[PDB]
Amino acid sequence: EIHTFDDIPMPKLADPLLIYTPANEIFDIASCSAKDIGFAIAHAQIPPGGGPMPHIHYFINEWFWTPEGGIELFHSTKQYPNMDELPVVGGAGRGDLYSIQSEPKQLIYSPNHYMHGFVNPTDKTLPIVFVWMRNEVAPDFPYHDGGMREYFQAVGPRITDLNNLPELTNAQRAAFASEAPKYGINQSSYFMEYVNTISDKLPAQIAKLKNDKDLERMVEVIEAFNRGDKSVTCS
Amino acid sequence: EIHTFDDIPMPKLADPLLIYTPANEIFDIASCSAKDIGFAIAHAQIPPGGGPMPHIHYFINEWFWTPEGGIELFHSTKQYPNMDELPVVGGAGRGDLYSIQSEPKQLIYSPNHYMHGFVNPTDKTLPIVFVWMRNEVAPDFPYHDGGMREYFQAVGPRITDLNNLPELTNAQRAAFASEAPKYGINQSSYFMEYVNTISDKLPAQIAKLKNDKDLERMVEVIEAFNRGDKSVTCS
Ligand SMILES: [Cl-]
Ligand SMILES: [Cl-]
Ligand SMILES: [Cu+2]
Ligand SMILES: [Cu+2]
Ligand SMILES: [Cu+2]
Ligand SMILES: [Cu+2]
Repeated sequence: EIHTFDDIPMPKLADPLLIYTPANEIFDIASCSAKDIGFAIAHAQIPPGGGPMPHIHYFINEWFWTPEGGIELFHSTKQYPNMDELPVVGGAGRGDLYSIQSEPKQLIYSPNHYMHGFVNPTDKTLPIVFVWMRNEVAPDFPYHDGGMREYFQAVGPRITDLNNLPELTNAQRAAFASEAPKYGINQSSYFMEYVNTISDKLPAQIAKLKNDKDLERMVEVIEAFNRGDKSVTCS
Repeated sequence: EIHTFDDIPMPKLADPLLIYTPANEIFDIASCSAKDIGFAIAHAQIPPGGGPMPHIHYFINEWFWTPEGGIELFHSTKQYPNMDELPVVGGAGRGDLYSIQSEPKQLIYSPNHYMHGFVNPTDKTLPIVFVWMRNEVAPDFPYHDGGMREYFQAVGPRITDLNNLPELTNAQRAAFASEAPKYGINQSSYFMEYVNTISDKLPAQIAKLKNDKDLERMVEVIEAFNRGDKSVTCS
């Protein structure tokens, strides 16, 4: 059974940060913080075939929200609490992944240390929204968001015109993987690097992952920011 | 149980055709024909992470020979006899793949219509040898080999210096997928395009695939060519 969510609004910044990530994702991204919480959020468009290779977070917890479904996510049952141990053939070993064919407005919650990724397997561009919440061990980044917006900003070209995207380069793709550990991500550079099997039978243990409480709080922050409330910041 | 083979020699051409394929493979490639048979052969080096996305052949039967193992192959049980039907989410449906952790000198045989691919999942460059034999429905290509050398030559940059490789480009990667049908290949442009599941339990039906008779014949052709025999041609 799926977990759903009705609305995750976007912080409306004066000059929107639009980034074409080296995973082939069109991001409208921002960071927000409040006294109690810090996070990055992106409303994204995923072209056919787009999406990041399997990766693991150490500084954030992630939410995926798929307003139109279509997106296929991949998720482990196994957790990788040690950033020093890559799940690779020569070391800690590659992991098993389970796929999720997302449904309209499905909300998927993925705590730090789980391996995940996703792809647009369809022939049309699909929307997706991410929230990356700063966890309790994350270092303080300039935007106090746990590091994710700084990551994308550092590795992906900035977009001017959505109808004339930057050409992603080899260096950008390599940097997307190699710069990732400084932002608390172990990011694979090809699909099967960290991967042993992909299975379509979803374990209940993954399906049940949920953190609505933190998400509703961050929505409050976003909506307050959009109302002009000065006790929160988004930029 | 694995099928092994001791030696697949390379046709020694005056000026070797070295191609850096857009799948990140370093090819030393040639075509050979004789009265009875026609084929392309490549001795290749696969950098970490290199290898083609899942694809299906219509003009050739393929052999993979892994002198040092390490290479991980992916192979279906299902066959796709209709080139007009792509195994995609909007159409004929994505297929199940089974992985093979190759062993030194293992020989894997893959008849037309099967879906396959492979990757170097290790942190070192690994050798691999391919033979693509012209089947009975293949159109006549300029080298009478069933189309594969013409394909790689058309879509991949030619190498000058193995220590200073060409930079693969976006257009080359796109062309590797989009030009493929003219060479009798349905080639996916990302790993999960044609793929539903990847499983590590190999069905006996795939393991048993074998065509040593045709391979030994093509080795004869190669060895004759290298002895200067004029009744066969390699170039
Ligand atoms: Cl492994
Ligand atoms: Cl499907
Ligand atoms: Cu629920
Ligand atoms: Cu993530
Ligand atoms: Cu055998
Ligand atoms: Cu092939």
